[PDB]
Amino acid sequence: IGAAAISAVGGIGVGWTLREFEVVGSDDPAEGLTPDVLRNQLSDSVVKRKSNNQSTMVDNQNILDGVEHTAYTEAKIAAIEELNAGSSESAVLSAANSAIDSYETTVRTNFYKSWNETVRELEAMTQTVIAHADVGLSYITDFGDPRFGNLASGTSPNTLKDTTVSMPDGTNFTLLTFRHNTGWDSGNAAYSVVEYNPKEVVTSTNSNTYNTVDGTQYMKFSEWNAVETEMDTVFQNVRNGISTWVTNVYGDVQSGAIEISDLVTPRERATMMAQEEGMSQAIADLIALNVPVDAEREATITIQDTGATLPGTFALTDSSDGPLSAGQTYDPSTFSGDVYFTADMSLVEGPWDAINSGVDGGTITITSEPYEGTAIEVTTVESETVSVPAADWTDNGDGTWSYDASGDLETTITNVDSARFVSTATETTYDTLQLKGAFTVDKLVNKQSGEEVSSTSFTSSEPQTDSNYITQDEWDQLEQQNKELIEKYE
Repeated sequence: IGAAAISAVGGIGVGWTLREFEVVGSDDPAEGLTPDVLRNQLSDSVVKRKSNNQSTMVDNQNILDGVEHTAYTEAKIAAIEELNAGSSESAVLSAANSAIDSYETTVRTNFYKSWNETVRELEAMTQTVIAHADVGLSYITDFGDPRFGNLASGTSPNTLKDTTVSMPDGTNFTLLTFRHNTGWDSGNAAYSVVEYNPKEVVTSTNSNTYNTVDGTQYMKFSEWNAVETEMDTVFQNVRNGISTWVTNVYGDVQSGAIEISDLVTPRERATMMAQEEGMSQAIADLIALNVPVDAEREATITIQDTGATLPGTFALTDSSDGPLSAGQTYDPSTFSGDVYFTADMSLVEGPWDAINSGVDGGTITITSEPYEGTAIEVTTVESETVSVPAADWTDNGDGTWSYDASGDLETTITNVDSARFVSTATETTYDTLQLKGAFTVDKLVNKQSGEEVSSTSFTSSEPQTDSNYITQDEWDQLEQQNKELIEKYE
């Protein structure tokens, strides 16, 4: 339940399941700061971190079956090479599991790296509050009972404990276990201590396994552990599945029957699209994870509550979420899987009806919060227009925002005729959103004929199982179906 400010979770965020992913760093506030400003900057950092974690690790749960697909592709190729060489069953499984080892290490390391950064940032934010001393710890570290009365001066209530994780490739990774203690002795009614990480909750006494900063709940164990337990399931299924696969394939599949030595895997295809521009990375990644996508059509969508309209291509994690027909309204909260929408964000536009009629001494007033990355284009009754980007709207704290257009308008005492919001993007900027709120499909444009079609048709390659990809045709179709999907977005 994110914002763009379209009901959807924006800036996805899925390459961490296919490549080494670099974490987003912390923002350090200035020494000479006001408590009101420090509190706003800390709240903004928490919102940004939560939004980043949602769009990457936390909210892409239904694409983890694609990780299983990627892991099967990679392990089976490694096994086929060994089978063709007339190797022992142990050597065949060794090559397949070494492929899973390296793939799991990358996915797990990326996931734990982003937790470590979240948890390191909180400690950096805590240290700032301790140093500024005009802001209380209860503002930045609230885990249920934020009473820091018995905590020593210059001491953090947090402890980042080093926890060794045994990576499948034989290496060790340092996962940071977050411990928080308000400072009271065991025996006091106020005693509050929490200790957890994405893997487990060590202790929770008069505590929440999530932090609350300016009404925002983040570092949720339930959210982080959900991805952790799903990751465990996926790599257990691949290893058990590849064992069953090799046991049933060893000896009967002739050495030389399948030749995949020069195969370009959907994973390899998407990683080459990262170093060479040509399409947005997330839809290339969603294709590599074998998520059903609609490449042939172009949907003009309109968000019910917002009023924003957008042209773009769909993606469903579950194709059984039925066809998305034009003229119909859909609520993604009812759906079995997730809806992804890839659109050119420079084309975001909609009507802004939450505006006061009067333009008094050049001042324009709006009755709703302006959306980030958009400008409200206000047209007066004298047929003059002023473009006001969200950052220029001054908050009155009355539930109203105002802007002084005395320097922009010729007639400063007038009335608003109409107002609309449009994107502030200078160029075509592609983005992949996970639609969370109700949307209506206005029209479906079939490329490159421009025809108006009634419904959508999603496509994906054959899902990998513990018994398939035995024939060369299954493998030939995998490379062919994938390379023509990438071509359709180029």
